[PDB]
Amino acid sequence: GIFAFENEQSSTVAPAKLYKALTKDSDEIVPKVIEPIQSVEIVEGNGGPGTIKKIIAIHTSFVLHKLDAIDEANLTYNYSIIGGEGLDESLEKISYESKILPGPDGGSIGKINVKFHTKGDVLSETVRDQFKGLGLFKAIEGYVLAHPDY
Repeated sequence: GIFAFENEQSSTVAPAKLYKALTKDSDEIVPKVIEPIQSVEIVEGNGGPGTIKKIIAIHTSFVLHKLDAIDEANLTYNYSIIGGEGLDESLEKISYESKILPGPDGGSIGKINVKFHTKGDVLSETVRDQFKGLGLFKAIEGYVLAHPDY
């Protein structure tokens, strides 16, 4: 099954600035804002679509991310959680399709479409009770909010 949800968050951060933090600068920001994460390592690829990242955290553990698509001109980026810690056993992957829109007063709107790829025909209550859709956006956006000059 594929169960899709739409999440939205307004931000005061300028669109291109927010998008940069979420894409080009994510690997640097993530280990700061989520303390147990030590590093984000590119294990396959050149940073564009198709690129695989290993997120290493400390017990040492890892999570795998795949960059599925990116379109800087349209402030869109798509990535998936494809293995490792924090991926429910009922799930093949979690995919995120995000777009940063202009908002009023030079702000932004984050449009986040989260897709749960389930092994079965049901999205469990445990998964539904998830912040899986907005968590990482929220942590990065809050970092740039507080630290525009990072």
